[PDB]
Amino acid sequence: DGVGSSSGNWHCDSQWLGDRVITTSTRTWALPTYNNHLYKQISNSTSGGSSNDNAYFGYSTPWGYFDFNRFHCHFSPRDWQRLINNNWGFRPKRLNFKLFNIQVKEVTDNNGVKTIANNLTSTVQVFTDSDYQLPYVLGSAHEGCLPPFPADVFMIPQYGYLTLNDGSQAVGRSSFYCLEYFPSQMLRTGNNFQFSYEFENVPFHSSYAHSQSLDRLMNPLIDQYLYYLSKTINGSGQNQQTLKFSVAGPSNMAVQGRNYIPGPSYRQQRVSTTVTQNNNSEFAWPGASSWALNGRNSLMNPGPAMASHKEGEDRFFPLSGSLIFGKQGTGRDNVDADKVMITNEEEIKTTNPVATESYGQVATNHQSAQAQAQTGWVQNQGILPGMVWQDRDVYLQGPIWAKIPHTDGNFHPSPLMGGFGMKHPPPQILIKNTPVPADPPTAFNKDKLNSFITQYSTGQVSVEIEWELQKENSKRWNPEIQYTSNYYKSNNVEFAVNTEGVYSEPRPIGTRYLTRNL
Amino acid sequence: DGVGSSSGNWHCDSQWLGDRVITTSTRTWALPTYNNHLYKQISNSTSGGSSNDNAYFGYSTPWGYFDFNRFHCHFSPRDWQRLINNNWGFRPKRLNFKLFNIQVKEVTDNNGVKTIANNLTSTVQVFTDSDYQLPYVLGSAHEGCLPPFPADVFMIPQYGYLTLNDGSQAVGRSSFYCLEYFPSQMLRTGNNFQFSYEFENVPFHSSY
Amino acid sequence: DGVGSSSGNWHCDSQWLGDRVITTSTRTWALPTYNNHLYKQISNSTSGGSSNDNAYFGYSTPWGYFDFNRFHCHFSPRDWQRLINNNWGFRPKRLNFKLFNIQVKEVTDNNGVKTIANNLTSTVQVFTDSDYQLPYVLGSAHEGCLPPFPADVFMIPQYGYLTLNDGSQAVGRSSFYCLEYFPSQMLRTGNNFQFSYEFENVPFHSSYAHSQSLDRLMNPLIDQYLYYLSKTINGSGQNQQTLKFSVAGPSNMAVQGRNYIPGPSYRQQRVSTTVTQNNNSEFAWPGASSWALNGRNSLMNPGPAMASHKEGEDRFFPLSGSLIFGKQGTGRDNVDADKVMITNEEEIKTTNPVATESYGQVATNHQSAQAQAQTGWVQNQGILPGMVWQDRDVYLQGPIWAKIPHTDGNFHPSPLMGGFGMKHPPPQILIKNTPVPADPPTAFNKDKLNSFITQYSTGQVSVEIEWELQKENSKRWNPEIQYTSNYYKSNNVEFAVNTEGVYSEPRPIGTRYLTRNL
Amino acid sequence: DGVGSSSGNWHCDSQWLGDRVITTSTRTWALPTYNNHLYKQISNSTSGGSSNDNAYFGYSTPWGYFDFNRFHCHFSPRDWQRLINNNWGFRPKRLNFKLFNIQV
Repeated sequence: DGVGSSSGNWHCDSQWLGDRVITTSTRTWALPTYNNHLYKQISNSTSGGSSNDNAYFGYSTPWGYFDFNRFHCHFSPRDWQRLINNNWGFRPKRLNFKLFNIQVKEVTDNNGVKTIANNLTSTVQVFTDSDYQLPYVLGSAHEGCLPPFPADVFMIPQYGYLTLNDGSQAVGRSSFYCLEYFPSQMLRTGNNFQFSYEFENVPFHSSYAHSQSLDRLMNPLIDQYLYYLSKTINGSGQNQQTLKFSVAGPSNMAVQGRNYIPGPSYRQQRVSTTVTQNNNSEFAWPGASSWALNGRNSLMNPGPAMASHKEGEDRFFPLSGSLIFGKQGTGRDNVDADKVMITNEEEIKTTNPVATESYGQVATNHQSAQAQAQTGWVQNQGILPGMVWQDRDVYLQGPIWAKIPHTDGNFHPSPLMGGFGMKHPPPQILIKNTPVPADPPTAFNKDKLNSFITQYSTGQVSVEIEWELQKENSKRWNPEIQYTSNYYKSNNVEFAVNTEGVYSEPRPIGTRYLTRNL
Repeated sequence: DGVGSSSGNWHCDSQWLGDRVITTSTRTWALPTYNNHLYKQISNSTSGGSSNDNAYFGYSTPWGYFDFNRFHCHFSPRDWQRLINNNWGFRPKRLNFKLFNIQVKEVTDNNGVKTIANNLTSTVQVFTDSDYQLPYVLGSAHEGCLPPFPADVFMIPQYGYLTLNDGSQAVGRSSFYCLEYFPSQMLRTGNNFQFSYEFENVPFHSSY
Repeated sequence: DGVGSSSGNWHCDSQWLGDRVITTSTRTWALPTYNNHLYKQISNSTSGGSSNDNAYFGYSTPWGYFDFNRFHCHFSPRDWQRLINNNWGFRPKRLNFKLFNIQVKEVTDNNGVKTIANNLTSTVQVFTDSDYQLPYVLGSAHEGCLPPFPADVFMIPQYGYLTLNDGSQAVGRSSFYCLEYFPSQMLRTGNNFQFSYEFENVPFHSSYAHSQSLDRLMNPLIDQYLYYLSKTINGSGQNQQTLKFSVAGPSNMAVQGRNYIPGPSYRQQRVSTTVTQNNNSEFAWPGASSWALNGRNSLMNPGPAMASHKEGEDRFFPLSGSLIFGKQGTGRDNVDADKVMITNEEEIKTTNPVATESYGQVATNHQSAQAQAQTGWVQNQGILPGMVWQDRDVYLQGPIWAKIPHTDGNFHPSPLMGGFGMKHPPPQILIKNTPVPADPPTAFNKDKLNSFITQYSTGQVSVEIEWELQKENSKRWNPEIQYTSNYYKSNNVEFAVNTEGVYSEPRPIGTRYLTRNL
Repeated sequence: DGVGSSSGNWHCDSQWLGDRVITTSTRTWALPTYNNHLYKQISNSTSGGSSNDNAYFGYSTPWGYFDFNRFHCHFSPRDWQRLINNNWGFRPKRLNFKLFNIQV
């Protein structure tokens, strides 16, 4: 309508229906003017770089975009607690999104002084990519999420997209997407933007951690009917040889036959949190587990979902397996371990192998009267038939979805970092304030106008997700293990604002506190 | 309507139907104030010139005009490639044109400093020549086309028109067109201007 | 149906309705097997050649085609006479075409002896090009027309098509058309093939030769009202100068003003039929009029329609202007003039300039008291506004139509050789007997079969054209000039078969014997 | 019907509809007589062979068969070019097959 009347009402709540959670999250935002309204190429040769591994070629755009894919945007910790206590699984269904109360402002620097005066004529243009024709940048869990605590006011991240490269030089396939093609609603003060979305069917993310390990599914009372080869040697001395078979039973359980086998494993170097126990050598880059592509050596950061510490040893975690988050106010580089929250997967320990430990032991050479049996270790094991694995736990800070790259084939496309892999995620939402030129010269000139009015805009965003649920049916007798707040007097409340206003999150929150049978 | 609501949505795309190409191209623009709102005569005797061959007499006007007649305005090279690979000939049919989101601004120089403050009262007037009563300046492929790459912001070319001459002096047939006669929609912030067109039948340009 | 019953009745007649001529012409034919069922490239480097001018690159195909575009196919001379006596103009309308009574035969050479035995299983495949996707070879008036005299049995010409070239080497645009793509009715003995056609509207070809010259349209009795400059010099001696204007009138007629001007001219060298009058030098190639393209020097064979001999001089004709035909039994190379029928255009002498003579005289330098007037000759003159020309006469032997090459633009596309230029001629009709392999080897082999049964086919063709007419309305009082047969006792009848059976045509036949006003 | 009339018309073309390609390919063929109308066994011991890796046992039949599964059968290169320039993906749907004009 007009400048006077408001475009939309601030609405932020999480309401709990019988089996669904409608979480609105509405936070105010500010969009600067990037690159002076230019497109540029970002190839490392612009700024330094020594390596082939980090060689990258890509374009930077003025457009900003909204990255909300983290959870902490949509769930107040108390409500999160309410989710992961009472529910085995949850899935999104719909996504509603609203921009409103856009207001544009204009900075004027005269001499050593700035003056911010509202601009009613200016516009701000927004569009969503429905058909995924653009690159998808939201998958890597970049910084710039909606702030956890709505009282904050955040900057919108700039948007740029990498393409093919050789060294710092671009191959003829290198795409250039001018973000301008797509029809983009021009918004002025007093216009709101909204759209709806339907998440495609995704398997419910399991929040239940298994209540009985895979290696023991058996019945401790009753024998099987099978015979493992128990004793080859009939006794000490020469030419003592026999085949003695014996029932696999509760006496020796590890040898029984089992219908299934644990999930795949890809080795990770073991790093102890204690200082003195690790080796006194630089092993971070050289010893790490890295998958190589096209001559690029890329870390195998967060790979197959696999447990980290063997029971009773919490001192060490894998070098590059576990997802690591920073505490509030964590420095940028060379941060000590104390200031950093290292995640830990104990919940998956039952059905998946240890990251730091081998997947098993396989024989190599045919035994013979002359030649002894020899068994080599298995460092990596792909999928086998009848193998069972479980996907990585999905943390409150960690991302929600990621786009499954459109390709001939893929296997079990659950993103390694976590969450719900999809063929058609919720679209990107891109916003740029339209450039307004400073006064041109009167005499005509060929060149484009490089002189613009320093400008930025401000508004709200409303991201309303409807989470489907699955409710706990279990008959478990004994009281559950659950999630609590440490009760001993603490100087500050966890998950609550500090004295000077800095909001902070004390520790990561795993998804799986419930137990369930295999 | 009013200052708050937007006049029109940015729409730039090229969509390919069975046998047609609808190419929208939408780029932002800036129009200065030419000649301090005056008409003048441009005859070479104003500025130098040594020759009879270059002798020219004509008027300069404040009015700006949109010269889009180049192709690179309407076709993204990748889409152009798609055109001239798969097709022997192509012809225009319709032309739709829209101005929107006009906003006027006002420069104030006090001492050694400029201040640009929005002006809500001011107007901007636009008209199209339907009957071709004016000279036609778009034919010579002058500079000032819409920029190839929409992220650019361009200046509108000034409009002036030559007439008969002898040396630097004008013959009695020399026409003077005051561009003001024609009815011209007065636009203020929050008004949009649009019209439609039908290209007359033209032989398909051979791309083969 | 079947082998026994006949496919179609021989029908050859020309019947005259009120204003139309339906001429059926049905002649039997024989199609050999070309290139052993292969495609090949014909580039001059295959066989010799010394020149850039004759450099040609093109493909030869097995397919044969029917070239009927000459007139003598469709008109018995007596009927032709009936046409060009009584009619000012004529145009085709419809074309009906029929193949029938196809019979395939098989040659077997045993030892020094051949045996021709009918083959009932074999096929012969025919198709027409409706969409003109192939090259159009019928335009150049190639030999291989249906014979004039239906008792003859003729061979079908082979089909091959030139493309772009540089020297003997092909440029990347060089097209290769496998004639096989197009759907082609497979015919076996006892199948007939037929289709219909509609000629697009073409201007009536004028058979009338004008009864009053262009230079004199005036009224010999009455003056005009104009003044040409009659006398510049007031008399002998110095400083005698005046401007004396006088009416242009019957006294001096050549100076009157005229609304129109004769058609364009492109000079042709004059060659006298008498031996001794021509120069004693080789001038055939060097002195000829040739338009050059892409460095090729191409003769300007049959160019703009322009008269040949100035009245009262029949001794010489242009070097490469006039269409020249050979008498029956004319040798291939270095034939003397007597054995060759040289065409002559006297009918167009009124409205078009002489080929051997300049188009006019134009001044060059500004006259002055000091400098005399000077006038250079005009060798070539393009079209000017208000210019009138008339197209070349269309001989009984000469072609009917030619395809106007599909292009951005063309001007008055009446083919220089003659007849009716069209955007969509009557389509080409291509016929090839399908290859039948000789027995293969039993053991499998990769290569294609190169061993085929020598084979050929035979049948009839029926080309039924409907010619529209325009009838003579003239009020001329005196008896017309007309076409006759020389009555003095001749050893053989003209246009009739010789003693040993050789059919012959004594002299060309022009189209225009009628007179009409401008 | 009978010997005289033809069984079917040679039809070879590739026509491009809005989103489909109907490619007819029609080529003449010749079928010899294999194995003098016998079945035989082809085991390597028939003809030489030194190896366990190449050991093979199988039957040879008189029957011939049509192997068209290659692409170059169904696409004229110019038409192939037209396919892989303008299109991300393509899939077959129907297959029609015709023998005609058999002559022994």
